[PDB]
Amino acid sequence: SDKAKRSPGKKKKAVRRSTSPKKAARPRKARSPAKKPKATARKARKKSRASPKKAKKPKTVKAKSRKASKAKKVKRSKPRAKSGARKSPKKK
DNA sequence: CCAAGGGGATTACTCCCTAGTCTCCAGGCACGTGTCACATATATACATCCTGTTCCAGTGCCGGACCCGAGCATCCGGATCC
Repeated sequence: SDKAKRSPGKKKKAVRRSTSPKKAARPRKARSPAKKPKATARKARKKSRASPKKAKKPKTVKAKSRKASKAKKVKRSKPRAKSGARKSPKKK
């Protein structure tokens, strides 16, 4: 009895906690794209058509533009997910 | 080969008798050094005084060992691109 949920279960394809990606897919459904079960960052709502080597530098620019308080909140928040990632698998 | 006694001899202290020479034998002199004298100088037993360093405390500091945590890198977990 370390964790009774184990809903992903891995096998080569899963979703991280199935909730934060769901929390990101909710704006997908609410806004114009209304995508099938795929979930990503915010900038895709502005431009659904994106590509790697190009859809990441604006995130770094935004991080530079924002403040140290926001950066610290970012470092602090998801450590909850760091703690929770060991519950269901129970190990590595 | 020496100790005792055989006779025979010049010396050297000893008598005789005089006399002139260092030495006892005492009333007086003004000296010589062994003792005396007040303190010296000499060697010794106490009380532990007071100083300034030089004999030491408290903590008037915080030196090493072991487990964590900051941000930029690469693996991996995830968007979705032909």
